[PDB]
This record gives sequence, C-alpha cells and structure tokens, in this order.
Amino acid sequence: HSVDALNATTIDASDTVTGDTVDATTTLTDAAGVSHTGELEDINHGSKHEDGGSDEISVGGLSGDLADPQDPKAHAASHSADSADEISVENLSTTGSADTVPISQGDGTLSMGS
Amino acid sequence: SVGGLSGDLADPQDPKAHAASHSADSADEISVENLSTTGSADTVPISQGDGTLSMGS
Ligand SMILES: [Zn+2]
Repeated sequence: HSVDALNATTIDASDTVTGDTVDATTTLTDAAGVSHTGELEDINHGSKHEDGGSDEISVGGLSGDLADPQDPKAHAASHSADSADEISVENLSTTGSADTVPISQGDGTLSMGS
Repeated sequence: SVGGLSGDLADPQDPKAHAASHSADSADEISVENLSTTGSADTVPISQGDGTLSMGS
C-alpha cells in the first residue's frame, strides 16, 4: 500500500521501520528497553567533560598514573630516616667550598661554616 | 584530556619538580635532624667541593 500522509494513533511493524528522517517527540525506547525523554550522546563527545565544559566529571577516586607529572601536595613532611621513602645528607647538594660544614645560625636557618 | 579537571586520584602520581617547596620558608617544611645518614657515630657532613657533601670526622 502507498500513500502520501498516514495519520494514525498507533503503528506496529514486524520488520524494518525505515525513514530518511525519524522524529520521536515525547519518548524513545531503545533495543534494550530504556525509555529516553531528552537529547542523546553523539560519538566523540568527550571534549565536553574537560575544564569548565557542560557535563564536567570528578577525577576523585579514579585509578592509574598519568603520562604527565602533576603538582603534588606540599609534602616535605613525608620524608624521614624512619620511612621507606629515604634521603640521606651525603646525597644532598651544597654551594660550600671544600671542608665546609652545615651549621645553624639560629632563626631556623642553616649556613656553610668552617 | 585530564587537563584542568578536579579531584584526588586513588593511585599516587609521579610529581612535578618540587625541591624548592622543601625550603625553610615554604608552605611545607623538612629539617636536617629528620634526615638519614649511613655514616658512623660522630660523623659530620663535610663538603668535598664540586657541589657535593660527604661523611667525615
Ligand atoms: Zn616530594
């Protein structure tokens, strides 16, 4: 059967319902059975999630290490002689000439004495 | 891209260069009396020149 304009209440087909434009006001129910009532995800959308864009995501609790190095906490307090992360003074730098020694000036401050 | 996103990762991250943030004046702090040495009792850090410290007596 062939028409111009089919005006109906309900339409139901046992094979393809093709159209070079499909228009779903009010509801869409997919092949699994989820009944959408708003706009849908285009492929390659991910840019939207990035800083300040619409539908931004939290990184809180996500896993793995980044290819790029990151600003850490202020974390000097994480190092000590007792910890698995270890640094020793014989590894450390100084501007002082040969036979110079680190000595305290008071006022929290170290210096190269002799 | 993760650039400009917010939150704390469950796995720790390889840090940016940050030695300056361990200064006497910075917003976090470490002191020499906290630090290790392999040197025996009464050994003292002494400079050999060439930027480098050593455990002498
Ligand atoms: Zn660090």
